[PDB]
Amino acid sequence: KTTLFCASDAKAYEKEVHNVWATHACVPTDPNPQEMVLANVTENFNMWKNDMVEQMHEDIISLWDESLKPCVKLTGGSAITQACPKVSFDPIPLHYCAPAGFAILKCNNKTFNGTGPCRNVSTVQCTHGIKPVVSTQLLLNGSLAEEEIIIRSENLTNNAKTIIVHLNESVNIVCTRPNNIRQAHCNINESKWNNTLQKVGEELAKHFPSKTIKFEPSSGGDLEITTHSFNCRGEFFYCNTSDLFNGTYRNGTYNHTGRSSNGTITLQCKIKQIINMWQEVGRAIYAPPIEGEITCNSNITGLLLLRDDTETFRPGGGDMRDNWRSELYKYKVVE
Ligand SMILES: CNCc1ccc2c(c1)N(C(=O)OCCC(F)(F)F)[C@H](CNC(=N)N)[C@H]2NC(=O)C(=O)Nc1ccc(Cl)c(F)c1
Ligand SMILES: *[C@@H]1O[C@H](CO)[C@@H](O)[C@H](O)[C@H]1NC(C)=O
Ligand SMILES: *[C@@H]1O[C@H](CO)[C@@H](O)[C@H](O)[C@H]1NC(C)=O
Ligand SMILES: *[C@@H]1O[C@H](CO)[C@@H](O)[C@H](O)[C@H]1NC(C)=O
Ligand SMILES: *[C@@H]1O[C@H](CO)[C@@H](O)[C@H](O)[C@H]1NC(C)=O
Ligand SMILES: *[C@@H]1O[C@H](CO)[C@@H](O)[C@H](O)[C@H]1NC(C)=O
Ligand SMILES: *[C@@H]1O[C@H](CO)[C@@H](O)[C@H](O)[C@H]1NC(C)=O
Repeated sequence: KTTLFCASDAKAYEKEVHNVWATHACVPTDPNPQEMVLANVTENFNMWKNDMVEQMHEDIISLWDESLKPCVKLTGGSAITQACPKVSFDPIPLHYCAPAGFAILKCNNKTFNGTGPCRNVSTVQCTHGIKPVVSTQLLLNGSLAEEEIIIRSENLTNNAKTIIVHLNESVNIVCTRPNNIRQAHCNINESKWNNTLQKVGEELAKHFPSKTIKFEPSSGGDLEITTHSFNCRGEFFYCNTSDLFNGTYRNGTYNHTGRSSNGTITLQCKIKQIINMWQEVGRAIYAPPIEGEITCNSNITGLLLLRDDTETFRPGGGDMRDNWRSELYKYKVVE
């Protein structure tokens, strides 16, 4: 309804680029913030149409211009060339704050699906701290749902609408290029992955009850969405998830069809230099990988899925606003 401002712990001394950008762009966070509670109020919310998501999207686009300059950017006819130094890159949390005369309502119902009426409501200055993590397929380093796994969708009956699975328990994923030098891999403990898809399958069955629930790899598209793609320490990782989204939830029980060894699923990754951009329709070209070990230890906190008797779910992504939705779903700007 209005233009929000960002607050952060950034550090004028960190040369990490999120810190630099936030020192320029954000104000410091208020050390004790005021919440109010209002359980009588009940208001309505719609995570799929939230101006906060657009404002954040704009900020993160700007932060990626400042911070991860491509050596070459092609959009339309034009190629744009500029210096592309290697940088220190580690996302920091950002708070979105309502300006004077404006407030942010937070939905306190622990099981709110992002849509409709919410009974217990609060007013706040600012959202919680949201790390702006760019990825497809898996949502990384988010905040977990406090009670059950939540299924969010603009319209579950419309198979073209992205599904966000909000996990109540995180799944560790460790991705590393060790010190071919594009080659990398991710490890996930099969026990957890196995549990969580059983539990996701149970919820998905609640919404599609007759059907058997299967998980299968991404059918097609650009490599950024057919693999789990993300940025680790500046480098763009593309990680095959054929062994991850590979399973059947038949009859109260999940079977994992993907292959594992020593109870560990291992994803083969490549570090790439030609990137299909998430900011606009275009290509960006970056320099070859920095040397040594590149490792990111992350928590999977959510999934992005697309639906195709049987209902069958494949990993999705591509529109980074959904990532911001998955964190901003409980907030609305008012007055
Ligand atoms: C929701 N499913 C549909 C879908 C599928 C795929 C994509 C979209 C949408 N896009 C979209 O919505 O753009 C927003 C609006 C705009 F600008 F495009 F208008 C993208 C269009 N960009 C393009 N074709 N070059 C495309 N996504 C990526 O390329 C993408 O994520 N790359 C990527 C790079 C680096 C990392 Cl680390 C990463 F994690 C990811
Ligand atoms: C979310 O809950 C609302 C009711 O509050 C319901 O109308 C809608 O179908 C639900 N959506 C999903 C994806 O569960
Ligand atoms: C998480 O949610 C699932 C399904 O919604 C449920 O089975 C489980 O008990 C919940 N709590 C956890 C895993 O702590
Ligand atoms: C969402 O699903 C379908 C789209 O195929 C259509 O009925 C309408 O857009 C929505 N329906 C419901 C029940 O919300
Ligand atoms: C992932 O690996 C499988 C087999 O290892 C392969 O068939 C599939 O095409 C790969 N997917 C991508 C997007 O590279
Ligand atoms: C599941 O994994 C096995 C081996 O890891 C592979 O042969 C199979 O194609 C995968 N399933 C799908 C649907 O791709
Ligand atoms: C997730 O957070 C951890 C701890 O801050 C960090 O080491 C890791 O690299 C993050 N992952 C991504 C993809 O940003």
